[PDB]
Amino acid sequence: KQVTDLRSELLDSRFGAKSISTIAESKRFPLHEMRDDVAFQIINDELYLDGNARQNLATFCQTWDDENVHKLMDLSINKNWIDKEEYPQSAAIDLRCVNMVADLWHAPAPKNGQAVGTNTIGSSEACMLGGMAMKWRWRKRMEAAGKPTDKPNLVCGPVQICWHKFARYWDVELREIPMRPGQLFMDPKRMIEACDENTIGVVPTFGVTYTGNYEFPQPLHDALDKFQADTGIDIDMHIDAASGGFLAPFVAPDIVWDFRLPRVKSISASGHKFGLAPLGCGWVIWRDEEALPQELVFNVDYLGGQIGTFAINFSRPAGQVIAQYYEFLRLGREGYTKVQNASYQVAAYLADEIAKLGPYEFICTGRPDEGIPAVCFKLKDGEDPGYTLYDLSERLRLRGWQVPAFTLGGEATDIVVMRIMCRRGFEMDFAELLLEDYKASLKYLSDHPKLQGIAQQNSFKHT
Amino acid sequence: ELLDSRFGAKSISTIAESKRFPLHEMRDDVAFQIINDELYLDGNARQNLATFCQTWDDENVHKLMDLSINKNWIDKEEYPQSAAIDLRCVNMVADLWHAPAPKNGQAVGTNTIGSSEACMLGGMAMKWRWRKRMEAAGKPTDKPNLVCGPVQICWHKFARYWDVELREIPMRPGQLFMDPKRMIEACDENTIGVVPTFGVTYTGNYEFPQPLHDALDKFQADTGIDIDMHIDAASGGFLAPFVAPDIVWDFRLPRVKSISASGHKFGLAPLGCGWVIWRDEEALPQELVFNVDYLGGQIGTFAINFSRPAGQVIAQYYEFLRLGREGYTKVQNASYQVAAYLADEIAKLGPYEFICTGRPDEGIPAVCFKLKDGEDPGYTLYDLSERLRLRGWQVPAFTLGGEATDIVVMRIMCRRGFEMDFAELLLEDYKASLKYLSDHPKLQGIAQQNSFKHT
Amino acid sequence: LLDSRFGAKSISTIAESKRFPLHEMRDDVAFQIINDELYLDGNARQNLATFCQTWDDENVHKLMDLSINKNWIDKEEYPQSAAIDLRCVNMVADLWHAPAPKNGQAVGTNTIGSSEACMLGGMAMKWRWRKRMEAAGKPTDKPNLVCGPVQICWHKFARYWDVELREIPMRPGQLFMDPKRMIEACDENTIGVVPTFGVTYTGNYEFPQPLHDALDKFQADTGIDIDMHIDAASGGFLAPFVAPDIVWDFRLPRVKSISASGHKFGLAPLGCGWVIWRDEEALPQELVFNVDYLGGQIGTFAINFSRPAGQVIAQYYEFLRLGREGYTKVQNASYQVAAYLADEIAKLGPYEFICTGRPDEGIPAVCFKLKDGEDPGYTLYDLSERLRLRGWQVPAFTLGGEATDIVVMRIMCRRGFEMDFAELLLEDYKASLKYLSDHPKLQGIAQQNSFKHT
Amino acid sequence: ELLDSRFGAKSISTIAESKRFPLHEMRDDVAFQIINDELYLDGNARQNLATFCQTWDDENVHKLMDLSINKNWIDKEEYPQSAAIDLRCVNMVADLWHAPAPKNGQAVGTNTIGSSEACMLGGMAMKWRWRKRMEAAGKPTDKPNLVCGPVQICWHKFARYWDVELREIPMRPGQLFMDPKRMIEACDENTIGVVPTFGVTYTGNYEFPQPLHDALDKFQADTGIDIDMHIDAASGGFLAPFVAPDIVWDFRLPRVKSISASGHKFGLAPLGCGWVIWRDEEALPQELVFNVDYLGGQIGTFAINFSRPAGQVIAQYYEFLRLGREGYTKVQNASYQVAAYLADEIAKLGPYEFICTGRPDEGIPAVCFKLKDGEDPGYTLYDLSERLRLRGWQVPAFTLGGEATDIVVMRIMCRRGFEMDFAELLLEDYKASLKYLSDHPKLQGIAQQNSFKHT
Repeated sequence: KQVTDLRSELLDSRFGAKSISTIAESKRFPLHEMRDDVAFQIINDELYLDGNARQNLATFCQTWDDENVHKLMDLSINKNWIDKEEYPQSAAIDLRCVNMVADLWHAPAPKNGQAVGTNTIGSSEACMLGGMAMKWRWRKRMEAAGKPTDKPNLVCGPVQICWHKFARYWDVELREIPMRPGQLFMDPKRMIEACDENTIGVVPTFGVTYTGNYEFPQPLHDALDKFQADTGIDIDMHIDAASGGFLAPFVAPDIVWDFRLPRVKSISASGHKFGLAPLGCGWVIWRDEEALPQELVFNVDYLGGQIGTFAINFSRPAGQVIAQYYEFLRLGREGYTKVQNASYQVAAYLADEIAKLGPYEFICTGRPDEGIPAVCFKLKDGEDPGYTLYDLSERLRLRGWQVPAFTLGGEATDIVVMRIMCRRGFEMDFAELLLEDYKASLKYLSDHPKLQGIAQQNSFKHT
Repeated sequence: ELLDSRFGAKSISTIAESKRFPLHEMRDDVAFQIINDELYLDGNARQNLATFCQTWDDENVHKLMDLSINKNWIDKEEYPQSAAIDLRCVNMVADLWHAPAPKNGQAVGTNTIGSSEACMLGGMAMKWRWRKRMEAAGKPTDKPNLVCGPVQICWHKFARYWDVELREIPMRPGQLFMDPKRMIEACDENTIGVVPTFGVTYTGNYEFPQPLHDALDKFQADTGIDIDMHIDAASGGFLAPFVAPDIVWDFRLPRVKSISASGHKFGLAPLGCGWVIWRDEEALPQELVFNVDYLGGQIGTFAINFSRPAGQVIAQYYEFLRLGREGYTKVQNASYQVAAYLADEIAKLGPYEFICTGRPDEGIPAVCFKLKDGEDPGYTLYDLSERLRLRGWQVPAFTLGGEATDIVVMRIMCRRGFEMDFAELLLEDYKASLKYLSDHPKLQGIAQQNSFKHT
Repeated sequence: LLDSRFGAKSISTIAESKRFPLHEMRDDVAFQIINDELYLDGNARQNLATFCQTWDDENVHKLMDLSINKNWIDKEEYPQSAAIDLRCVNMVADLWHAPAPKNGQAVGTNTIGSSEACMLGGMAMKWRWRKRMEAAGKPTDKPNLVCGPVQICWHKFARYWDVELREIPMRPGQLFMDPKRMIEACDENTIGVVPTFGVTYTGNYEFPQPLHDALDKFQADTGIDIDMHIDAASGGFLAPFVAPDIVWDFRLPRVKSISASGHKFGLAPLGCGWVIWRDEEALPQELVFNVDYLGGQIGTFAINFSRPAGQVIAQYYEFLRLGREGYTKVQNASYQVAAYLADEIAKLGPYEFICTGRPDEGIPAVCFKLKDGEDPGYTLYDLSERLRLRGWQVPAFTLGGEATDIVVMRIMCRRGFEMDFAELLLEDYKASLKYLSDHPKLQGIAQQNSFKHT
Repeated sequence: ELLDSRFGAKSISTIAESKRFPLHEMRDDVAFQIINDELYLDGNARQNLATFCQTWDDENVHKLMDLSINKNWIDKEEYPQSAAIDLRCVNMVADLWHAPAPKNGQAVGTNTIGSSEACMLGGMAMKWRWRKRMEAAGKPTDKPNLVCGPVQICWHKFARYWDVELREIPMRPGQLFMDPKRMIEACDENTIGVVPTFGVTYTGNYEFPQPLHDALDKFQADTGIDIDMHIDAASGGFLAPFVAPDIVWDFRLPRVKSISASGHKFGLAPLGCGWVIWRDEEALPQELVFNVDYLGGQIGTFAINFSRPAGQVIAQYYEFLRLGREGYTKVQNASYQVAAYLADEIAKLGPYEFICTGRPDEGIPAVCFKLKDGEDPGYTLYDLSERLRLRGWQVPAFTLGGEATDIVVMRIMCRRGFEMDFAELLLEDYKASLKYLSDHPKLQGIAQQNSFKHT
């Protein structure tokens, strides 16, 4: 016997109306119009299922929010970076940024008053551009010397994925010096071993994604000088400064990593990492006009003359440049120094406190002179404290944190590391919470020994 | 000693320093106002009739973009819903373009920042399919070529960056596009693909893939050489499927192995959104896809970029959901009505030859025209373009490439926002500009700089 | 020492967190410091344990924001807030079929939640019982309250007001207050019976009518005349809409008062509850307090005093924008989600259902246990843990009383938790099952009860 | 048919079927504007000088309140940070009030919705401590009394709702408060506690717990009866510790076992915030605390409410953080300067006798006065209160209680936002009021309704 009052169609409890599903028929282009504010609410509501990344300590990307950055981005939604005619002031702001970054990295003073360089969407585009230019300089040099150009290689260390894509996409052989116990990085000796007359260049990673440590270009530079004296082979560098390029110039200026080194022919870095810009910002600088083959530059006509671009992308919003510029303007060397120090302070504290808790061997402990604000550690060989770092990572996820555990590469294919990144916003008070969560996780694992060895999926390690 | 009248305080100049990294902090709200105030020197684009890119404003799109400022498109793990939404978009564009039903339920393809990246990906996929096919037949792979018409700059860049001989069929008077005969004359065993432009940038006319397709079938029958296509649908890819569905241009054509389009042109997305779809898994050589590790397994990506914000995807979604076929159809036809109306009206005002008149069966909502050969009305289209700027319009005048190198066209793009009432206003300023050039004959022949033509 | 957000000396909230701060700090830094730590709260969008409203409506944010300073108690300075509040009382009374008031105004009040509403109802019960014993010459020193598996607010009532709580225990095969066990616990000292019209722990209705029948028979057999307060915290904004023929409210002569939470299925934002009395006779006037103001005087029955009026105002917003028509659609949608989930979940493991999201039986909740003697190689605690890793809070906990060995999972379907979100839960549930099967060493590890109380 | 001029559509009255749950839906935005339009009829309280509750507006507070509309104070599990903030406030309020350092690191206390809930909790705890001891002695426990002065209505409610006999020492001419002598008269073995009011509602004056404390010591000396105190510091609790640190009224007195205060009065929090602190675990009977399971363990609450929003606590913390003792001292001094100034100027205008004059060592920022006995300046304070209403001011006149049922007083409350300039405007309006009453003598004696005195 009935007591209910029902309806015979699927309803939505937000809209008190027939249900609209993003999930059914999400495989065809929708047939009908729907009310705008309804489509908006539907999407806005699903977006709550994303993280906010505040407790994500795997990423390098910016995740703090400044209102002024919000407003600048919001005014710039239609400002086309590529369209100098319609947006001359965005163009001008972009050119300042290029000089500013050039200046920070010690680029030789231009003849014409403009540095050779370009904004990009990220390090990835910036690397291709650097890579391509490498390839082209090398092709010209070999052709001048009547030599075949069909077997180019590129020597590097535990590079970021962008170099694996460049090598693959541009038919360059990647001579990646493998990680091994006792030297996770591209040392002078193994570098020279991998070098020959087909080497388009060497790419040291100034802040290695996997661990946090700098590859130092100066000792590599010396080896390349000795290499030229010994063989006649003249090899240059591109520095992948994704992270370190907005760190060292502020907290460790004495590290000679940049255009101070003559062989350094170009540098890339990620504005949306330690540059402090919002997602979608990268930089690449060349030493001078000679470092950038004019064959790669496209000249387009516009009303005020014609402008030269070297870009993989074309039309795109100018807001990230505009916010980048904001960060440069509001902070300067003075403010960047303070802001990066804070992050280093955080990393260093975490390193010294985590050391107390477990049998750990450290690869990176957030020291300005060795790398980025990152903490990287593994278990001491032959030590079993009653979990793996995988298990501990999982425990930390149930407290809201994402602290990646993953394996190294090459000959260190069975070392499992934990990496913690300290970006803007993850302040001291948030690090104390992490610490408390870490201790509570250890107790839990100690009290629940059956949890050992169960977890074994690598967390996302790439950015 | 210099003061600023805004801040009632010592002057801070963006031009002083501007070449050195600044030394000192400054107050955040001052830096903000400084930059904001300088941004007023940019145009609004509302009156810029050169561009193809979205320049209208919708509060909801502003809201979604702002929500999304930190949403990392690559980071599937942290932003799984952004990821799920992207994947819906890939399926909806595939279906729009009649892609074959996928065995595993997910269409093959990707979001990109623009047509430019989407062209690079399509290009690379062409080059790899041809390479693999030739390697498997024991043949040299060092002389690849690409056959195309009056292509967008991305193809020139692709060719140079990836060492492919660009075989571009030149524009010539009468025939400002890639016709089958000249297409075939350029084709061979080293041809990695043909690239028709479904919406030629310079004119607004569609290159029709079908007759070209038939010519490739005959070419295969005659020589054994089996050449595929990638359609550059930067603009037409979000037009024809709504206002001219019977134009057979997309994955209905077997040889079409991939297609690209700009979500930030007629797809109605904000700047920073392009798409590329492949026919099926075979059309996309796995060697180009990179599999990263994350906690739910691994995802493969084919991208030139890496981290970037997910907002444009999310906005494009909003457009797809709020409009659907029915809404897109009304939205695109309204722009066609604008363009057709301007073609008609402009025609009455001087001695013009039309190349493109906003007809939906021929191209995109553009009006493209030149002065009738010989007829000298008392100005060039440069002059007219300068007059129009003084009244706030950007209506570009430029020369065609190739063998059409004497030809000076004016191109007007009709994009969302540029309604019937604004077209009327342009018409009024057009007339007033003509009146002035008549009253001031000395102006004739003075202006001679091409305006930006590429997007 | 340094802070990266402010590029300045660090100010820590955690350092001197125990003393009153000594010095001023810039207001906007103090704001950003707090705003940043609030990101560590959940948003609850994936929390399926709570009944409370967690969806967002721009109009409600505006009404609350306008109302931050409007004092609910000060009828004189906020007469319009007071008027709106009086309409609410009338409308809730009307929904629950209260006798038309002789004056024009129903006997009822807004509260902060069901907790306060309950205390008020229980106090009135206690007073009514006391008056009836005094007029009969009997002692009043050992009052008891007969109930089933009530919400904590009734244990709080019983303790704070010195009433013996005769809670009928949940048992296997009989989870609720049934008439027989209800009567076995009744006597001349029973101040009343409290059915729970939407049991917190499971989602099921305790049906007042059958209990009402037994209380009639009990008066017939013994002379002892016992009344009811219905705790309709959740059910009070469900049944009148999707199950109007369940006879649970003032249609039953013994139901002397009813309470509900506006901030559960009333759809109001946090900090809104309601209690209504049948008529003036049901509310002892000695409990009502008259305050003097310029327009005369009003009476309130409240444990709180000054507090903001926005919740009431937002509640009224929902009443006006929805009506019966709107509510019926809104609650219907929640039930459809719950029933779907129940059916789908039943296909994925060997489960026994206690609640399946059917509007004739209860609230939009799913509640289940593993079948007796059946071992799929995980416990509901385990599954709940895997679920937390995909972002959901799907609580598992034990039932009380003689059902204390019994572990259940309870899924609450509230506004915003729509069909698409439910499909995603289901994908996540499957994925969790699979992972549990691939990792059988996980079985039995997790053993902490999730928060079950609201 | 009936129309609405706002919507240009058929009229929707909120008054028509206002006694029935509405039948039908209406547009959301119309329902909002309808409600928003009615709310304009509420006062804004800025000219209301009767209330103690926050009426000023701070954007930062609005922003935190709006972020927190859904944060559940009781749900420590889902909102663990709101919880942490709450606990900090408890320790900070405990410290301010000199609570002995916690043996475990956490003070005994809780946020409440207001002083009201806080008084019940305090009242209950006194009841139980008293009960335990009398039950140890096998003594009857069915007649507990509570000894106090001119308490706020919450003590009347506590008394009634918990069957405690309220021994309120009446106000009488020259002694308007609880003194040691009359307090002691009312104490016996049934007294659960004494509640001094540290900021009397009706007058603003402090009841000083120290001389009362001495008397209780003597009482225990003389009779063996050991009586504790609960301080109702609704208003005083956030005034004295900053501007009169030397008044000993808090946990510095051994007998003070708990204290309550309103955050939303001089604590500066928005509406819906109170605090109660206990001296230590012993002052709070465990039987009153409820332990509730959750993931990270379990927490105990002593609360009358359960689910409710965390925003006011968050806002409270905001004020504690941005102000500190330094900032609070300035804020409260400011209010005192205004009260004192008004007392001084007002005494110049008529034959008044002041009960309170905004001295920080005597009471709260309030001015309280009556007409000098047997003096007739040609109006009653009721008459004056009416003239001031016509100028937008609510300045309540009401009769005192007990033996001063005869005295009519005017009381002015000076809270944050009522700055020196507004005090000047009230005075201007006060003088305008005296002038008019003078020019129209027939007004004398007409008005006779007490204004709301309670909060």
